[PDB]
Amino acid sequence: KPVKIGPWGGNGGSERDVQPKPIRMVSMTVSSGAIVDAIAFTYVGTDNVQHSSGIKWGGTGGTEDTINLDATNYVTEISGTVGKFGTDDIVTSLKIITSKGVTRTYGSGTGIPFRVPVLDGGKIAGFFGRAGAFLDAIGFYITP
Amino acid sequence: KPVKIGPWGGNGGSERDVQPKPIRMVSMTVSSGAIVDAIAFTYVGTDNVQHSSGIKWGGTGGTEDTINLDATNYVTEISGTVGKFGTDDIVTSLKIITSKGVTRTYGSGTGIPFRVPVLDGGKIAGFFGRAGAFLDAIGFYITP
Repeated sequence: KPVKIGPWGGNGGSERDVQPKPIRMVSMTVSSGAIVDAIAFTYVGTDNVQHSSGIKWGGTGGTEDTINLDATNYVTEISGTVGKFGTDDIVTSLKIITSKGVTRTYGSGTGIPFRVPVLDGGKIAGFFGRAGAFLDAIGFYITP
Repeated sequence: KPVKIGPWGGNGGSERDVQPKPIRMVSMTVSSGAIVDAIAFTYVGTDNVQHSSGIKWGGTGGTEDTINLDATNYVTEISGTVGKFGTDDIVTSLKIITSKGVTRTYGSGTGIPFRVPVLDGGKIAGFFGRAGAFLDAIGFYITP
C-alpha cells in the first residue's frame, strides 16, 4: 500500500487522483515548455494490475516527454518549484531522478523549492494533484 | 514496511538512524531555542517491541519539549526550514501537526522551507538524519 504525501503547488484547477492506488510506476509523461503544462502516468495498482491515469492532468501546451520505468530503472527523487505563472501558483519546474542517476528537467521556471528523495530501494509509484491549463500542484505515492 | 524519505538539511553532522526500523512513533522530544538543537524519539519497531533512538541527536542547547503519540494520535505533517546559522546549514525550524490537531513549532523560520504532509491515514513513524551541535538534517519514516 502506498504512502500518499503532498501536494506541492497552488489550489487552482481541479483535483486529480487515480483508483486503484499505485504500487509501482510503469511510465510517466510530462508536458512542458517554460513551465509544467501537464502530467500523466501508467502504473501497477494495489490489485497487481496495470492501469492508466487517463487523460493528461493539465492543458494542451508544451511538448510531451515519456520516461519508461522497470524494476532496475525507477524514480528515486522528484524536486521542483512552485511559482506564479500569470496569477496562479503552479509547478514551474520539475526534476525527475532515476535509480540509474539519469535526471530529466521539465520547465525552466523558478519559485519555492520542494524535493522528495526516497531511500533504501523505495520508489515514487505515481501521482495525484491539481491541474487546469497547467499543473497547479503535484503529490506523490511512494512504496518501500 | 515504512518508507524512508529525506533528509532535509545541510551536509554536516554525523549520520543518525535507528535499528530496528519504526512502525509506530510513541513519543518525540525536540530540543530547541533560536534553532533546532536536537531531536530524539521512542517507537515500536518492526519487531513489535518498544525502542529508544538513544541519546538525543544534536547538542546540549535549547529546551526539551515532548509530544506523546499512539496509533490514533499520530504525526500527520512535519514542516520546517533549512538555513545558515553560524557557519552551518541546519534545521532552523520544525513544525509538528498531529491527527488530533496538536501543533508545536520549534526554532526560527530562516532559510528555505520544506513540508511533508501525509494523507489518507499515513503517519510519521520516526526519524533519521545528521546531527552535531545542532540538527543538521532530518528525514522521516512513514507508514501507510
